[PDB]
Amino acid sequence: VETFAFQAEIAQLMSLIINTFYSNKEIFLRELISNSSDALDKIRYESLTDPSKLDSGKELHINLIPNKQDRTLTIVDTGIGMTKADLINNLGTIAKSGTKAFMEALQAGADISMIGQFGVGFYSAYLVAEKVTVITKHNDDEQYAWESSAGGSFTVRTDTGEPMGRGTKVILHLKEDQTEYLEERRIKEIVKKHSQFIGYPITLFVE
Ligand SMILES: Cc1nc(N)nc2c1C(=O)C[C@@H](c1ccccc1)C2
Repeated sequence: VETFAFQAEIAQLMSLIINTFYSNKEIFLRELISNSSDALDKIRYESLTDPSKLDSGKELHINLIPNKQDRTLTIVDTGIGMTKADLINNLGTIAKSGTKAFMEALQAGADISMIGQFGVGFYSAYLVAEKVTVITKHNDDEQYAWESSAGGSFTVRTDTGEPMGRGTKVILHLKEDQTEYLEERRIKEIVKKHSQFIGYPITLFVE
């Protein structure tokens, strides 16, 4: 298991998300679903010129999986996935995100719901999650598990468990007071409100 420090600005961003008083937390789901949709777009595009890239799975969709026993909400896609390098770069650094613009915008009257405009929607997971675990598989690499409870660090390890073919699974270990997002009616409401036009099937698992 390898432990890494977030780039300073990413740590600052996560701290702002965790510590700012902001009640409209439901937008995290929209942001993760949009990330999944973008990843599905990418594998769809790549497979046009190389259909063998779908050998790891033809189906392009998004699964939402609540588990009240474990207090987790899991968002799974069969999108492009991330290599180890992709994981560390995209989740651990500013990379090509608008991290800087976002934090300046918040100081200038923007609100946290606008996080998606700045390519850092992933971090909105920390509105509702005390820990986030990300399992991912890209065609060009092995399966990896990334994990962080914030506090300035994250871990990465090779994941030799059940192979997932291709895609990304985001596991939200919910804060104690955020269990509403495990409720079928609440999830349906949020999907209908914010993600009704997503171009891929979104299946809400039942328990
Ligand atoms: C391939 C993929 N699939 C999913 N489901 N989600 C993501 C990705 C990425 O590649 C980027 C990653 C990210 C995280 C943090 C900041 C910016 C981008 C989010």
